[PDB]
Amino acid sequence: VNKIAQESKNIWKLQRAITILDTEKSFLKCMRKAFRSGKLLQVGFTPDGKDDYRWCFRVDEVNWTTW
Amino acid sequence: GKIGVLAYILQREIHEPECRHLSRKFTEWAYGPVHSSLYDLSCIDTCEKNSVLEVIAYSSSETPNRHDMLLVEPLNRLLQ
Amino acid sequence: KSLFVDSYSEILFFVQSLFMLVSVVLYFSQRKEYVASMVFSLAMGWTNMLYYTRGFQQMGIYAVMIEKMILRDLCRFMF
Amino acid sequence: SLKQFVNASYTDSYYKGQTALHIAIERRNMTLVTLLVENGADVQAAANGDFFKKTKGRPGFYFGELPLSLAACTNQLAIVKFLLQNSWQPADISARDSVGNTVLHALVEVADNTVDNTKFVTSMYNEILILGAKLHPTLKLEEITNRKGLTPLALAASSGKIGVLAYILQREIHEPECRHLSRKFTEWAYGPVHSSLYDLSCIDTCEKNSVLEVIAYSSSETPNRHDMLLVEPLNRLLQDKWDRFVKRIFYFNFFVYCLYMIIFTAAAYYRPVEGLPPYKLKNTVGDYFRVTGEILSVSGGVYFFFRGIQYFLQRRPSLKSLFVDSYSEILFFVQSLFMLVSVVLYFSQRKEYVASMVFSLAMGWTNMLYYTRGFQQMGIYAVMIEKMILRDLCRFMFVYLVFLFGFSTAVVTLIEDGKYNSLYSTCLELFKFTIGMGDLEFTENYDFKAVFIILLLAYVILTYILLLNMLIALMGETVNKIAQESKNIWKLQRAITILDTEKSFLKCMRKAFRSGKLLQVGFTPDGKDDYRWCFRVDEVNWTTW
Amino acid sequence: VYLVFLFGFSTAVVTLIEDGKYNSLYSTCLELFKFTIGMGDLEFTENYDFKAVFIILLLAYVILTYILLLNMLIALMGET
Ligand SMILES: CCCCCCCCCCCCC(=O)O[C@@H](COC(=O)CCC)COP(=O)(O)O[C@H]1[C@H](O)[C@@H](O)[C@@H](O)[C@@H](O)[C@@H]1O
Ligand SMILES: CCCCCCCCCCCCC(=O)O[C@@H](COC(=O)CCC)COP(=O)(O)O[C@H]1[C@H](O)[C@@H](O)[C@@H](O)[C@@H](O)[C@@H]1O
Ligand SMILES: CCCCCCCCCCCCCCCC(=O)O[C@H](COC(=O)CCCCCC)COP(=O)(O)OCCN
Ligand SMILES: CCCCCCCCCCCCCCCC(=O)O[C@H](COC(=O)CCCCCC)COP(=O)(O)OCCN
Repeated sequence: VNKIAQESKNIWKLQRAITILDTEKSFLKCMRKAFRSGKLLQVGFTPDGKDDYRWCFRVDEVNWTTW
Repeated sequence: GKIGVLAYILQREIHEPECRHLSRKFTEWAYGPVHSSLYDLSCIDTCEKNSVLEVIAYSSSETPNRHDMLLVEPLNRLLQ
Repeated sequence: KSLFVDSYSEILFFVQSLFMLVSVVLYFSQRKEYVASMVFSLAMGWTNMLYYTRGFQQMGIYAVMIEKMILRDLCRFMF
Repeated sequence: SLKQFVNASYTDSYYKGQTALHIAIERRNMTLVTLLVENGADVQAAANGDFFKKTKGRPGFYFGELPLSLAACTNQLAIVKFLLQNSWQPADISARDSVGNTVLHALVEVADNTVDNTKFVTSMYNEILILGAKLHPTLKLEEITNRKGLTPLALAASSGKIGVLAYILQREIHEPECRHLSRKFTEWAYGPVHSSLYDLSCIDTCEKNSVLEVIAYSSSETPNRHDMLLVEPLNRLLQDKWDRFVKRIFYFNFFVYCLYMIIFTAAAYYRPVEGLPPYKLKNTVGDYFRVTGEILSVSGGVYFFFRGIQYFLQRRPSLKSLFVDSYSEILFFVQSLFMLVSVVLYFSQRKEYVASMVFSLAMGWTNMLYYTRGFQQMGIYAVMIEKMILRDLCRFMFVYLVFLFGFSTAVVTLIEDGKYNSLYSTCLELFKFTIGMGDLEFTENYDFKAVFIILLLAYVILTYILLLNMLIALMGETVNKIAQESKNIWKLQRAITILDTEKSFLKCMRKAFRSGKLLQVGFTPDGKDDYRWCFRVDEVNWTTW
Repeated sequence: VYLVFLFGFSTAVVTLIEDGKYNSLYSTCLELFKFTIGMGDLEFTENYDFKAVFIILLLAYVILTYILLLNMLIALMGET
């Protein structure tokens, strides 16, 4: 028990991930709302003149260095 | 199970003209200490065949770092 | 090989169902031995409740620790 | 005209009030700030849109809504100085935002107890205090309260900003015309010895938000509530209060409760066995003692009942904090409830009062462990017992009770037309395995003996061999990780007892106010002399002669 | 701590017991002590009413001393 703390947490998170994937793969209702994170414009300038929307996921961060 | 390369790719940010589009992590806004990042999520959440989440989760148990790979930032936050 | 060293929960739920179906077959075969099958399913049915300790972090990690104790320490001890 | 142009600001409800000065400061552009101030920018424009509020469920950044507070909270000292002491439009250092937070309240709010953040927040706090002294010597910034009535110190204590609190309480400013801003002073120093003095204003006592009351009666969601009492003056001060005043009263309370529990035990032990209560009082010595004991027991029950209600009404826990914290109040209250229900059943002519009474009696004795606080080693031990119950016993009991019930149902299903043949009897019979009394052949009223023995061996291997030994292992892991946490929790418990005894005090005594009123500097900004009720701490240092 | 718990539950049990063989602090104290050494009877008497109350008390004692306190003692010795 002293040596499997982090290993146990990681295995639990993998078990929960498997549960999440199985739930979304079953879904029993043809629901599209399972597709999360929203479709945002990243650069708007690909190599050509087109704009790129890429379904990004937002993560807010705080840092008190590198102003 | 190449966790180093996976960690590199998923949060790749390329700061130069005509190579920004190769990034997978972007900064949308930053006010003061606060700043909001955007992770690409193409071929992570869903794709044709080999989603990163499906490939990790359904790995064959001989993969070296299969338990550790979900700690790579966007994947853990996305699963939560 | 991944069928046994991995996915214990799938095996356990499947084996519970196998005990149930063998119980049904014995029941309509006019054998009292269906009871022997049924109770095994019943016992397994309750221990499989631990599958749902995932979804709660503390109990989930606790259940993983139980699994690892079984597979390592209890096995060596029992030999 | 230019004043309307330069002071143009957003009107939408999200970025409301933001103007070019806010953007100039946010961008760390000194030139733009200077230019905007030159042209009549309003240095008091309040940015009060939803983006500039706490708003835990949305992104944002609270900084106190003012340009001075923005400059301070972004670690830009030069802009802070410029805004405070420019020629065209100096900023109002005492200004308050819509919440009532001044610049110092804002600096406390942006604290988050990381090392770099704590460093810059305390540095900016000190610089702002120095500047306020130089610009407004008669102004006492730290006494300004926000709309909740909290000063920056009380806000730091209630919010769990341990870094800022630790800075404030032992703040020492070595320069002329800013000495009075100190809260730690060095009185005399002979050799390596020197005797420092801590302020104790608004720590030991004040109108509303004493630091000790704020920390001790915190709402259990505060991040560092166990840790904040380790800040130097507070730990020494609580030890002083204990030793001088509270130890004797607490021992007296423990003695009285012990007498009450002895009397209750004696009265309950000699209860009469005739049917149909209440019982006629016999004209003999023993029965007079018995009924006196009954009255005293019920009196104590009513006592604890009303003290529990008083606790609830005074604190008003929000129905989740009511249960996850203050276990001792709940336990003593439940004891009193069992006593009162026993009284009702006694005078309702029901024998069930015995069932109530014994429960109270049992709880009463376990509640004696409440008094293990006030003794160091037993207090730590009781805290560890609490944490073992709350973590490891609870998780084990969930898993164990699932296994017990599952195998009990399997076994009782296999059994047919026997003595046991009931869920209760088989549950108890499998429970006996846990206490090392399992029969393993307790019945034969089945068919398929091999199934019965396989079930029992599986149950024993899963619960007795695996789960109990695993519980011992997990408790061993836990006790290794809660040493310091146990010390801090016990210190908080004793602090709670100290504050409760001082608030009760039963004699209108003023000696509870410790530390003595010393002339600290004798030179405030004006010619008056400052007496501060300081607390003396002697220290010895063999460096820095 | 153990002796506080032992005496408290002993007095509760002997109060609940009425006109029996045990019906005394000494006998009931010893009979609850037998739980500590793995010999607790757990139905050692019936000379009461409210068997639910009796068994609730004994299970509370068993949980608090046998399952909690002794195992906690082993953990503490490991720490020491
Ligand atoms: C008659 C009565 C018989 C009952 C006997 C059994 C009692 C316990 C029953 C508890 C039921 C819990 C459960 O359902 O199984 C537990 C483990 O149970 C055992 O250890 C049985 C040992 C034999 C976890 O199962 P899981 O599939 O999640 O395993 C993880 C994978 O997910 C993941 O991908 C990784 O590969 C990881 O390495 C895997 O571990
Ligand atoms: C039939 C028989 C039933 C008897 C059941 C009960 C047995 C225990 C008997 C032991 C008596 C000890 C006691 O009287 O209570 C103990 C807690 O016992 C339990 O945990 C019972 C769990 C359920 C201390 O309670 P305390 O008020 O100090 O709580 C702390 C706060 O004060 C502090 O501010 C902090 O917020 C901290 O987080 C809190 O923990
Ligand atoms: C870790 C602690 C474990 C506790 C184990 C139980 C012992 C604690 C009992 C203390 C409670 C009060 C004892 C009162 C003594 C008493 O008055 O009981 C006397 C017996 O005297 C003695 O054996 C002295 C016992 C010596 C005490 C050694 C610590 C006779 O009552 P009997 O029912 O036995 O005789 C009835 C015959 N018809
Ligand atoms: C740590 C877990 C250990 C488990 C210990 C065993 C108790 C678990 C029992 C749960 C199963 C459900 C019991 C159903 C109650 C019931 O209906 O049975 C009642 C008895 O009720 C009770 O004593 C309540 C017990 C108090 C509940 C304390 C948790 C009377 O049936 P008898 O066989 O005794 O009498 C028949 C004589 N002709």
